[PDB]
Parts: sequence; structure tokens; C-alpha cells
Amino acid sequence: MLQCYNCPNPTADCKTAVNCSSDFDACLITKAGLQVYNKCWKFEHCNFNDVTTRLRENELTYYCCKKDLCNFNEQLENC
Repeated sequence: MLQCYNCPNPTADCKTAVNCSSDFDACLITKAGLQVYNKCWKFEHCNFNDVTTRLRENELTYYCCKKDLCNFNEQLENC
């Protein structure tokens, strides 16, 4: 099992850490304008088309990682 930040809704500063279902093999962080998402995710869905369609977001950037709690907001907050 992988631990990821997983907030049910987009929010600033997602601190909600969870032990993801074993089927989730990656952690996702995505910024879609004002909406920032942090989820338990899958690599098969770590592509622009799958992230946009599934979060129903027209434009965004995303990042997937495989270490516990890796999907925090460092990349956004350091900029």
C-alpha cells in the first residue's frame, strides 16, 4: 500500500494523508488554475488526457510519484 495525500475536493494545502487502496500505485498532484488536486492515483492515468477528463478540468499541469507522501505542494510553494 502507498500513502498519498488524498483530499476529496481540490483545496489549497491538502494535508489529508491516507493509506491508498492497493490498486492505486501512484500519488498525483495537479494544478488546474485555482484548483489544486492531491489524490491516490494510477500510472495508467498519469497522462494529460486522463487527468483532465477525470477531474473534469480543461487545463492543468500534473505530476505523479511513487513514494509515500510524495504528492505534497512543494513544487507550487517554492514558486
